Amino acid sequence: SPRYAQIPTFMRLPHDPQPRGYDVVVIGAPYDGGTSYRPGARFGPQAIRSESGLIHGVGIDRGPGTFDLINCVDAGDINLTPFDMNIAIDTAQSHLSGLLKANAAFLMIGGDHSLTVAALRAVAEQHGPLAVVHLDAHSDTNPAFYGGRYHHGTPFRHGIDEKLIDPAAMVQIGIRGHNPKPDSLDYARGHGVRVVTADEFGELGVGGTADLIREKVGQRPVYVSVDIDVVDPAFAPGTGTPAPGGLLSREVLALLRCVGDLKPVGFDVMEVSPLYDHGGITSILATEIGAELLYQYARAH
Amino acid sequence: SPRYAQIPTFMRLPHDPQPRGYDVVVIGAPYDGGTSYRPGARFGPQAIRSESGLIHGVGIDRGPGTFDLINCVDAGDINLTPFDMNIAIDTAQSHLSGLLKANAAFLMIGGDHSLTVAALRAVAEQHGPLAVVHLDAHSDTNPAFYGGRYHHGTPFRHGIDEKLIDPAAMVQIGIRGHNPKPDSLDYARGHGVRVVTADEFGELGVGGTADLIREKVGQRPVYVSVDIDVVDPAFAPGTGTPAPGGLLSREVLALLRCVGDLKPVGFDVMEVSPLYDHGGITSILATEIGAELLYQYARAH
Amino acid sequence: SPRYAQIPTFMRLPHDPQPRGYDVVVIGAPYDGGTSYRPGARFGPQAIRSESGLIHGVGIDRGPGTFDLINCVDAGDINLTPFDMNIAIDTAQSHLSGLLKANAAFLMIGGDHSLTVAALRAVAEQHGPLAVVHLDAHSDTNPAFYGGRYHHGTPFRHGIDEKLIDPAAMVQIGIRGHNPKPDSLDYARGHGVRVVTADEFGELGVGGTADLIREKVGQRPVYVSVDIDVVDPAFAPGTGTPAPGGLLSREVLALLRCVGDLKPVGFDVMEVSPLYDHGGITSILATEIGAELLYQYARAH
Amino acid sequence: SPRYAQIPTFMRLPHDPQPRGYDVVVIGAPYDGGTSYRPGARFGPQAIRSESGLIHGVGIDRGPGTFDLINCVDAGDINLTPFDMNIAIDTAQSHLSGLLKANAAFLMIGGDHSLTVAALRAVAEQHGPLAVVHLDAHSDTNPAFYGGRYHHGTPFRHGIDEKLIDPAAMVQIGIRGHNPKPDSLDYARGHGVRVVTADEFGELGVGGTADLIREKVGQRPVYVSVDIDVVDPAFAPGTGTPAPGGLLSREVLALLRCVGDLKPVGFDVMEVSPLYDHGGITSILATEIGAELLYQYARAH
Amino acid sequence: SPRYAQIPTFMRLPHDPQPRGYDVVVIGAPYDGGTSYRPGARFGPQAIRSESGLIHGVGIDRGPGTFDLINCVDAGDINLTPFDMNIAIDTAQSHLSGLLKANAAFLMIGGDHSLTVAALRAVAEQHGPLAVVHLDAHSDTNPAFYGGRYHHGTPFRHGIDEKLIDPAAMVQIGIRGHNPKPDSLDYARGHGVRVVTADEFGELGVGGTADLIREKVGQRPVYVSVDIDVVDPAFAPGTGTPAPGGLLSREVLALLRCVGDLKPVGFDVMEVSPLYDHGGITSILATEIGAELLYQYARAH
Amino acid sequence: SPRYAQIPTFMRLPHDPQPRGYDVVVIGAPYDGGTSYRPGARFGPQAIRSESGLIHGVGIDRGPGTFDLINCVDAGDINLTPFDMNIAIDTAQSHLSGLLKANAAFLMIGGDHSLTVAALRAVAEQHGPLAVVHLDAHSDTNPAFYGGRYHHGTPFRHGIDEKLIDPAAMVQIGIRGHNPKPDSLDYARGHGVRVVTADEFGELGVGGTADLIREKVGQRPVYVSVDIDVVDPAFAPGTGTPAPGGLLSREVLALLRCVGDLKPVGFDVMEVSPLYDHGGITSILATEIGAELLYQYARAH
Ligand SMILES: [Mn+2]
Ligand SMILES: [Mn+2]
Ligand SMILES: [Mn+2]
Ligand SMILES: [Mn+2]
Ligand SMILES: [Mn+2]
Ligand SMILES: [Mn+2]
Ligand SMILES: [Mn+2]
Ligand SMILES: [Mn+2]
Ligand SMILES: [Mn+2]
Ligand SMILES: [Mn+2]
Ligand SMILES: [Mn+2]
Ligand SMILES: [Mn+2]
Repeated sequence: SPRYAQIPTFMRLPHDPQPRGYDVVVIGAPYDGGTSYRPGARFGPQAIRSESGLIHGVGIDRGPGTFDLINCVDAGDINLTPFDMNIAIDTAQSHLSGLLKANAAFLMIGGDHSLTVAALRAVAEQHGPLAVVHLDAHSDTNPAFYGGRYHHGTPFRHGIDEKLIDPAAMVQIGIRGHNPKPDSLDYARGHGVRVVTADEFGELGVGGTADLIREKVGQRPVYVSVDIDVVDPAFAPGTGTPAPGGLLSREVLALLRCVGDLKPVGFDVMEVSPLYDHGGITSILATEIGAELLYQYARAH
Repeated sequence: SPRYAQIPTFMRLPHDPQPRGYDVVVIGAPYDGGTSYRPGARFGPQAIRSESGLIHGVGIDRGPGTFDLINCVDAGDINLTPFDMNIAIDTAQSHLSGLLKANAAFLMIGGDHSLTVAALRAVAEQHGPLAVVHLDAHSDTNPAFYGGRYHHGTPFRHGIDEKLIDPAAMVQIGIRGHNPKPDSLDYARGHGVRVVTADEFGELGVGGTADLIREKVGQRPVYVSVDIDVVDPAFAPGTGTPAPGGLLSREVLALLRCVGDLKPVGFDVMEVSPLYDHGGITSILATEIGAELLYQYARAH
Repeated sequence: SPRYAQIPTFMRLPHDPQPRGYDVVVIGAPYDGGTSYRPGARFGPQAIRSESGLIHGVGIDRGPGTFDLINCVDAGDINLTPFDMNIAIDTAQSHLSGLLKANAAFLMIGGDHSLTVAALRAVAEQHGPLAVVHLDAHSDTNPAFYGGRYHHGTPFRHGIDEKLIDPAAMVQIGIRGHNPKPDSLDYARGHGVRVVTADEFGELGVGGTADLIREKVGQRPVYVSVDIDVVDPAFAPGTGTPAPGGLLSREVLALLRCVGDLKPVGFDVMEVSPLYDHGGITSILATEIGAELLYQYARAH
Repeated sequence: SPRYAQIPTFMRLPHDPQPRGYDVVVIGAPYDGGTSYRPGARFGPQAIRSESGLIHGVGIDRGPGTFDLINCVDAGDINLTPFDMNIAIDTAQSHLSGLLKANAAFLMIGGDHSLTVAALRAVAEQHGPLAVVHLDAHSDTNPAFYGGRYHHGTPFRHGIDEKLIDPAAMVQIGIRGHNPKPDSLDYARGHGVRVVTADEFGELGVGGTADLIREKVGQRPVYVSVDIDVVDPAFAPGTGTPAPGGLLSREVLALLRCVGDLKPVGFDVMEVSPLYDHGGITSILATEIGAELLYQYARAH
Repeated sequence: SPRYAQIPTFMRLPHDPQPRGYDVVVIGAPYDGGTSYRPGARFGPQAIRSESGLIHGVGIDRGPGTFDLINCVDAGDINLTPFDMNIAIDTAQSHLSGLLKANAAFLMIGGDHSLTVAALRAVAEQHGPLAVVHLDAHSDTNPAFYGGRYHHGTPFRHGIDEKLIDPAAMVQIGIRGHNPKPDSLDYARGHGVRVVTADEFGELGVGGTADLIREKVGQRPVYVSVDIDVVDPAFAPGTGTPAPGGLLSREVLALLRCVGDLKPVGFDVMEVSPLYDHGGITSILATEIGAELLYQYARAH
Repeated sequence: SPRYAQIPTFMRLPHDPQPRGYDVVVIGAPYDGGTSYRPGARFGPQAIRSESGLIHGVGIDRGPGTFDLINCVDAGDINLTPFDMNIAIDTAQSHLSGLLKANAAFLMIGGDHSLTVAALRAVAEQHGPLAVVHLDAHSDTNPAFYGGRYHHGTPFRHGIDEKLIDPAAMVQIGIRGHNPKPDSLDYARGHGVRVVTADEFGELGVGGTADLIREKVGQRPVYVSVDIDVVDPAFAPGTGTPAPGGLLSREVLALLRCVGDLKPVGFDVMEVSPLYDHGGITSILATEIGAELLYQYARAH
């Protein structure tokens, strides 16, 4: 049976709009109301599902395969309105919380990074202050404002302010490019957030960074949020705010292997904007990233 | 609830892999093993479903809307192998026949036009020799050959040879471009098939051609097969064998309105090849064509 | 001096962010917060300006050329936020009103059609109830709702409700496809709006429709709003909600010639979404449409 | 044998870099040194050859097929430098003249329209003042200037000035858009050139225009020059200077049928710029146009 | 003479459909009947030839240039049917064997990787059991099946089973992603095939892997088969089954330098699918890879 | 205020066609008359400006931000004719010299690399023989010829011949691929130019190469010329002559940091050809490169 046949689900997992009893639920968040530049992330879930036919759960020289170790399912998407930022975030929180009431954790395949604040609220409600591993070209700890409380640059600002995240246990890797202001990282650092710029990542290497993550996160429940623009635009051209000089696909995938040494309670892959993608390579990468996280979840439990 | 949200089905119809009791079942045939030039029609069903979110059943100044008049469903796709032409055609016939055992008719959204021979066999088995309305830039009545019994240029040749079609009640509109040989249409015409070239269509007009169809088809059970390349490449660039100087989108959609004055027992929309499409306009058109046929089915019954 | 050289302005007109004393000001509205399906119209103004280098004011066998008859300028764009629908509409109204305080009229090159409610408010404030010529594939007279008061399907609903438009003097041409509900046009018609579907347009022809417009509009001050999706997706693939079976580019351009026989007090060209465009043909067409309106403005005065 | 197999030649004709004894030689002119806006026409010959696999010489209900009536061949390309306008034009003239020394006529598949002056010089040298049928969205009778003697807007200006063309026997169809100056057509008309704008073409129709051509050309040796941008950008997006509101593909192809009633001594299809093409539909159309001209040549002799 | 001028051949080499006496013949295999996901590799030969204009034989600081050291030619393509897998493979074998009867070796630029079994049969027939250097993201040693004996995942399975390859002298580099089953590599390894995953390649480095190849291949006649998907999708997006986290272009090109220390008797570059390519960079890379192999052939002899 | 709003200028800097008193003026050179293969670089300035909205002057953990340290402005473009190579180069020289008469230095965002000879003449006229840091995949020190005195392969040949450059103080990094002749680098090396091939760059590393630059350039006034094709086609597909196996985006950006330790008197970023770009990633990279140079200029002064 061809992998491009049949209605597309993430990695061809079974479909269940009202999942109950699974370890990890894959949930789509087709929304880009938080994008400040290029929109289009609302089609991310659809594109990612479409290309995921090429990725299975069986790695290489790994065990029996992710899906034989844990029970996963594709719960469809959250009905997020494209007309009201505040309403969409609340709907997201509500939906994500609902999932956690009957399932261990979820993997959000979405639109812009702003939606992560909803995930953090839902996950923190069930585990308490969370440790965070954030892969992004941008810090996403910028101030909100009137008529723009949830732009995709505020997710982790809210997380820290709302005590959803324990800054002393948060590490963001890949920061590069330009800050909106010269003292934009003072906030995150002042709160104890460990910032690893793309430059330092190059000095530390994958192993070095992996050790740093393990040391800063420990065994606290951790949320892994991945902004697709963390990798260089060459590997992920389909995104809203590309930033030249990013990580290689293999570097990111290799790094994520350390997640298996932690206690992940949730993750997401955001900012995929299909329209700007070339040959669907961004969606395919996004899929591979999701697959690696799902497998690491299994290894960790 | 946004139309781009949730797993995509044709026109967002309910999904049921084993449909029973419906008037018309939408079935995908993701296969391009019959394409002689550009492949890719295997992704047609997926692309068409994806863009169909923009098309509803409620026309304009029409009745209550197609889906309140008849019961339709998206039965997913036929598992067609991309490795063996003969096996795929048989699988298609078997699957399509299965659908007719518990449902009135089907609408095949597929890959290349070769698959239509399987539909004709399935439909003819339940209604006897069929009347045919074929929209295509090519006659598709060419000879088969060893190692290529079912290339997309043979569907209606088999239909006539196998007595699945009553040539005296077959009309193909839109023929233009180039025949493989100077006497290529002698076969169809010798059998009594009415050929209306794109040129003559221009002289007859939509109404004139509609009258011709009604007169040649009468009230016999009719199968309506539409090759997307019937319209000019400008309106449908996403197809395997484009042919300049074709019909306008509106001309084809207007023409299909006459189907409501007949007794349709099945139809298909083939040759959509997404990779060559621009802005998804081909898939969107293909969707609109399917919607018009579904509505005409309702009007006819 | 090459037309692709120098910072791009609409039709290479002079730039003046705070214009005063001109006949017609070209103003960009880079916003798509009202789009219900495909976003991207926020880049419309930029793309349209970019490709406008190919279009001059000198027609063919026309007079001395549009720009020697009237004084026009490119006023840049309105700073429209992508984070709040209500705030963007108010900012648009305010900015457009500002322009009318020192200039005769404006030509809004924008994002989604929802922004037209802001233009109608600004224009109506200076001329009173307006006559309207609306070219669109959709009526855009649908009900608003909580958390979505200004989706691009509500502009003319608000116009009528707010008494900004005199329905008895409004004509919309090109309607086709699907209404959200079977009784969706009852509203517009009940108010006396003349609806000319793409089908009727075909029967009436350009001349017939032009006479109808002149008769229904008279000499009342008229606002001409053009949704790029009025033309078939083949001619304008770069738009948010394509609708197959639309008008030909030449048909729309020819029709707009009748504007010179009226008293235009404003116009706009909306819904151009560059990302879905092919070869920039949509932006080029949008430019030509704007040029024709500017010229007709001159002819009318 | 698949049509996409083997090194590509125009319509899969035999290849012969030094042809002798043929009726019509297909020659490529990969050059865009004359383009004033979008470059890229230098790849036109290559793209056109590539897609020509879909077009044969056997029409529909026509005779035995073009290639059984006349002997044609693909002579490869003229080595045209992209660094010097004047040198390229001379090289073109020299090469084209060489072809005519041993073959009846040629079909130039090229780059920008400026190259036609070289063809006119070569053909006029063997037949004397020529009658001309020019299909273009622009008159191409603009003044040359220092450092730009051969921009693609000067071909027919030179033709008339150099007495290569008999203006009283020249007809250009499709003119639309914008003239560089309000009295830009005075030159052509003053010389007796019959200008049929896209607008008038609509009034005259294909038949009416065909009669006009026959009447104005008579039996004088005629050169048929076709600028691909004569058709609307929707049908030919792959060109340097698109002009909205153009002819339909079928209109142009139908019109060219009248060439068979004349005495054609040469023709060309110019301005195809592949990079801006969508789905290769422009190259495919260009191919079909060349095929129709080749067939009409045969019919005329 | 511009490199984009004249009918395109691989690296602008002379053309000869029936070559005799050359060292290396470049032969195209326009076929994708073995692709299991995205088709399109049938256009690989054409696209690769088209872009090869940018690559010459003269390296940098290398000797006199590849083409002055050995005699190469472009033999056109093998007429491979797109309708029957088994017939195409036999035709390929027959054609490739024919070439070896009068020429030293060949470089197959093709479609999907399944075609390599035909090359292995032809080469093994003249040299006996072969040593193999296989660059691919997938092992291609999967089981065949009824109605799919030659899908692109079976080439090296057949090679070993048919004794065309000496597994103890086979090395495949770049394996990554997902195996169809958790014990999928047991077969290759059980036969003594050295598998170097993309991960291990990173540890070994180019030099380390080069030493490993030299040691495992020795001086036995070796066939070098390169699947374009061995490099990360960012460098080669135009392929049927992309696999994130692949090698860098420079890594692969640098690695291939070790071929000059072996005794190459044949090579191929497969899976290039132009439709999914961006800016032709995949075809350009494929060309550069072919050039490096040709040069290494010369160095080795 | 959205960054995609308002007429686009490089990095949203103020616009001033006749700048006076600034430290660095950003000037566009929309010209590709020197391209030998793919044209299109004439749209480079426009595309780069368009995407530059994403890049600010405020780096990360850097000082107050580039634009608070120095005064920069976007001077628009040089009116370069696309019809005459020699005239365009002279116009460029004249315009660039004019800028230097009232501003410290300029950053040329242009078309093909041939234009750099004009910049070198203008800069050398005010500083004397210049030291040069050239990043390119090609040496660009090839011989000129009649009818092609300024093809993009001659810039640095002229620079040395005309004594505008002090070869003993010139370093070009990234050379790879193919030389037109086996002894093509003898010229540059014979003059004392330090050539660092992409291969050697890999051995030296960023730091090693940075030291080499500092040592070979010293404190002499230096011109930094960057050909976008220096990075692998994966990172910069939008260019005229791609060369596989190039540098990573981060490698080039990191390397340019050493410019701050020198005395830069001018720089340029050339060969960006938008049409071949994917997701605008080439233009975005080009922007980032320009930003880094501007910042390093500030650091150096
Ligand atoms: Mn983010
Ligand atoms: Mn980010
Ligand atoms: Mn067909
Ligand atoms: Mn067809
Ligand atoms: Mn609208
Ligand atoms: Mn609309
Ligand atoms: Mn022309
Ligand atoms: Mn023209
Ligand atoms: Mn393979
Ligand atoms: Mn592979
Ligand atoms: Mn260069
Ligand atoms: Mn270069």
